[PDB]
Amino acid sequence: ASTENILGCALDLFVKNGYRATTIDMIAARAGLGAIYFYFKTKDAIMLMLLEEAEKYIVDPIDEYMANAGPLADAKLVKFINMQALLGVTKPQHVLLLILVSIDFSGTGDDIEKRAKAIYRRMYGHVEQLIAQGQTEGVFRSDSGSDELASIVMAAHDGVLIEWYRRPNELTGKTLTKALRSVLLNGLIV
Amino acid sequence: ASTENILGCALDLFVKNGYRATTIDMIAARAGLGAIYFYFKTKDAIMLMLLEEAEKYIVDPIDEYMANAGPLADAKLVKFINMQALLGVTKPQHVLLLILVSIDFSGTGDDIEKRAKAIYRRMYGHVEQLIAQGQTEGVFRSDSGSDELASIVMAAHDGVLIEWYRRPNELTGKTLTKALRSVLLNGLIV
Repeated sequence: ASTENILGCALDLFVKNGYRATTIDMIAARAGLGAIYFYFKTKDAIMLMLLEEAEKYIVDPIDEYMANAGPLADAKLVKFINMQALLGVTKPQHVLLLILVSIDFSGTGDDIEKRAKAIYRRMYGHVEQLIAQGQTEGVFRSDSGSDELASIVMAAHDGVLIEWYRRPNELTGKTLTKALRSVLLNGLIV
Repeated sequence: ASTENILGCALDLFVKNGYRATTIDMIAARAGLGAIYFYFKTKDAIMLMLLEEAEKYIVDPIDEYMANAGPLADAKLVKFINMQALLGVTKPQHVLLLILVSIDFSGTGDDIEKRAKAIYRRMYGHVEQLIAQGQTEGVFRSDSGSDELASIVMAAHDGVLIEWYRRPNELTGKTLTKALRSVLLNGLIV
């Protein structure tokens, strides 16, 4: 709990300030603690640990929940969309780390970025598989590759979350979910 | 040109390192220059100036190009999508600033973030208007608000760009454009 307390405060600070601006001193004060160094040697160690939490909450569960959704790929896609929305409400900080730590701009450095890139690819792979299945079933269109279509699904998902970070006083994590689902399934055209 | 040289190098560095890790010393060395301080008093000043460039390249042109696209809203949406793809190929760094400087995680601070948030909203507004027009025309669906649908279009766009930053050796700025257009217009379902 002293450990959870550290991780959660770090996570809040990274999200509000960025990784570079956040310091162990700041995390320690917020967490209510020298103490911090005995749990984690460095700030580094703290982000890496946060990435593992993210993988556990966001990514580890996907294979089973997808397998068990159905009967066809459309129901599975809806399930993925609904699970992501739920994570966006309840664990948005973890989601944001996966989306942004996995690019240079975040300022974490290559070791941390590489771990996030890997976790992202694991998630994406499940989406690409789902799309491919639907194409086999005749549920989803086949005029584009499952790889490209999956990227679109992940891109929309990433953007929606970032948009909450952009305008929290005007929307919630769920505000955009129906529109997201509607567009991904049937598009804008009547 | 000495000014362009500074801005372009700063922009490259911010994108690769993040804003906080980048220093005027680093920008000055890359740019081939005390000199820097006479053009720009601070790093700050440099990002703000980059935000103005971004508004000029990305946002200022939208109203006219949209007005002149047609005849109906579908053609206009395609035009917006194609223009954004083009910016993603040619001025990706500027696009990335608008998407990410407009949230806390980027680490720029409130003044800079607020300017980016404003520029973003201006772009979004044009998209919301386009969607609303299409709804009036009977081209686009009306079971969701034009505000929510517009957010989905912007979200997909933001994510696609970030995905290039994520995996540049596996895709280009254009790789995802057909799939993006296809999904936004007609969705995944056959």
